[PDB]
Amino acid sequence: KVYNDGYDDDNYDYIVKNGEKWMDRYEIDSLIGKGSFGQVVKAYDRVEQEWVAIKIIKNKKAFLNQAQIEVRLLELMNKHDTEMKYYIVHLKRHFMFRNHLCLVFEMLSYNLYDLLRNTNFRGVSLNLTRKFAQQMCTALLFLATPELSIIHCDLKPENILLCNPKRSAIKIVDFGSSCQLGQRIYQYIQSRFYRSPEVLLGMPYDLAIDMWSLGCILVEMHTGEPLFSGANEVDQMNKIVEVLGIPPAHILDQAPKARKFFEKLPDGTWNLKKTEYKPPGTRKLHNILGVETGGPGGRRAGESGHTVADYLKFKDLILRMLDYDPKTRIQPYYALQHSFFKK
Ligand SMILES: CC(=O)Nc1nc2cc(O)ccc2s1
Repeated sequence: KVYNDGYDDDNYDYIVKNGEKWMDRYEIDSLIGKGSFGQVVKAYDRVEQEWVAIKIIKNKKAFLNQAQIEVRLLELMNKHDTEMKYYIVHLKRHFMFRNHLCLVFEMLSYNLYDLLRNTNFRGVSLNLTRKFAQQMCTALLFLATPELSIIHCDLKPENILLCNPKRSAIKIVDFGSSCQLGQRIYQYIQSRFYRSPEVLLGMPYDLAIDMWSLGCILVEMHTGEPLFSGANEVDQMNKIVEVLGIPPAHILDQAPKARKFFEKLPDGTWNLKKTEYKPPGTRKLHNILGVETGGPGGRRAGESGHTVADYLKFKDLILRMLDYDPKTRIQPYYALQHSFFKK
């Protein structure tokens, strides 16, 4: 057939042609990303004389209305004066072109998933991990701004991008999967490896779910492997319990999805209902991180800024980000005051 006068494919995406001239302004170079939303292209702005990333949304009502929500969250974000907003990807402008909504961003570099691939999944250093952590904590402090109160809701290595390949600066991308605070509309949220216990349990949730994901992300950036690599939801909770033990009963008594993972015994205590896992809380983060044995797999033995003390600081901060209780889970402001970041 012919879709959108031949500009679209049979899947509502714009057929990207390299070297195409848009509105006597944008020079399309090449595609750098893809997803259900549509496509992301690298291109040169002839007016501002700089490279830009252009997120071309699918020519369809559903994907259009989601991108419009993202536009309004990004435009609501750049109303604020603070310098913390530049840990979020900056939307420069947006427009309709051949029936696709196009969001124009600053051009960023590789994502943190690409970075882990570059290490052959052995992780980067604790020194670089700390700079990613301090920057993400500030990013989350900014999202916690009362007038924003934005839950990114899908934080993962893929959605954190380096500004530049020769620097440690990072920005968060993709606020099309946001679940902004308030009335609970969504329950199946967050990508599984980084999905919080309150989400797994079917419980109310808030901005604390992004801090959980960050805890997970940060350990992964130093080990090189995902911390809780569940193939399904049951396996995900089981991998969480391996490291952190059985979740507190006060939470499980309130959890609608309690019985998907756990069973309440005659004595009133909760247990794993069986379905190959280490016993509750015996896969220690102290040992996953290699606190006293020279880091993950001993690969950081003798590296500067990888002393036992440095590792205990990191461990502690991470354990505070993986508190089972979303109420006492460490908040952005206090995370930034942790001795892991203290000069
Ligand atoms: C799904 C999604 O929004 N992906 C995005 N990828 C990039 C890459 C950039 O360099 C700048 C902005 C964005 S947004």
